[PDB]
Amino acid sequence: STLPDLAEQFAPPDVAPPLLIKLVEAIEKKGLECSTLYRTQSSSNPAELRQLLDCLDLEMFDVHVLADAFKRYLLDLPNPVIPVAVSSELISLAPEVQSSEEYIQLLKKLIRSPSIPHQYWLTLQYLLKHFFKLSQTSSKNLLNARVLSELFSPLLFRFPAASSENTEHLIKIIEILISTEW
Amino acid sequence: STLPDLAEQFAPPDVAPPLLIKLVEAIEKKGLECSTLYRTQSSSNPAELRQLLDCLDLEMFDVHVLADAFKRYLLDLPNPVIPVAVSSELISLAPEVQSSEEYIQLLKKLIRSPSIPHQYWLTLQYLLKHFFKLSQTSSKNLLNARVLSELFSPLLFRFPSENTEHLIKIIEILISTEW
Repeated sequence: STLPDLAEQFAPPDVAPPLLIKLVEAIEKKGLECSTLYRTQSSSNPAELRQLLDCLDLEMFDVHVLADAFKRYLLDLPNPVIPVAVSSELISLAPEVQSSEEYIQLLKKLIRSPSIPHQYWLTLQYLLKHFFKLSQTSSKNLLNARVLSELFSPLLFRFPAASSENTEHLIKIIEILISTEW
Repeated sequence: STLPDLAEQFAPPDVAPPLLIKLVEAIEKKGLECSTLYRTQSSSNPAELRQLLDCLDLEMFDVHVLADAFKRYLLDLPNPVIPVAVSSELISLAPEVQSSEEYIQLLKKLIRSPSIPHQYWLTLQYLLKHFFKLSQTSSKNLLNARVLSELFSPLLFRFPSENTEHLIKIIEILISTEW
């Protein structure tokens, strides 16, 4: 709620918000092989999770609380990781643009826009690297790139839009961007 | 011009872009009493000045080159220190609003908007503090708040006159009241 804009939480040469780095690193240390990571609700309500995003070493918390605070963080950003300026344009694309490569090309062009601080694209890259690392231990945590896209795309885009071949295309590019991180 | 956005050059808790801090501190050390500071074209062309901003100690440079790089920096920012949305609103209120105190109240409200990264207001505050320090030795450098406003308002607002006079007056007053 009081979470500052991504552009105010860090700046190059740093690669991601320091709070998001703590969350991701704690979650990867404690939950990389957890087969319900990001798929089960913890006991804590949003007000308790928000308390966590201010105050301690995060490795001290239950991994399912960290996973919920991670989702809480993405929801409480004043503007989503993928700004609506970008989402609005991607949703407007015609059926004749069928190439996932084209959607990805446009996402990168728009999000790298000078009207959008570089921090947004940097944060997304950091998240994609996290999702890719999780998908590499899928034999144990059961997380592939597509499931991760379906779980987190609504948090990254924060867009209420009726499910179309457009919304399916947003989910698909996130899927592709996770798979092709390395 | 590869100069990054103000919001990409630093973030809280830092108070201003590190490159702008280096420029300001060097200029204040070498030119605080210079009767022509910021009013003389130096020898260098824009490409040479950009080399200096795309990088070792700035005190090694001629003060008139530093002053030109300072202006070059403000000109090369992808977005001006005072965003165009803010300038556009202040200009459209020009005939109907005549009060200086109201314009100042509005500039602060608009630039502090949540849609505008905090770095812009922080940079403007840093610049105003520099301009005020210069005006304290105006008897020697001839830079008072009015002259400083006329020189730098077009760079801060990025406007090539008439509706502008209210903008210039805002900066003048903001320089004067740094306390």
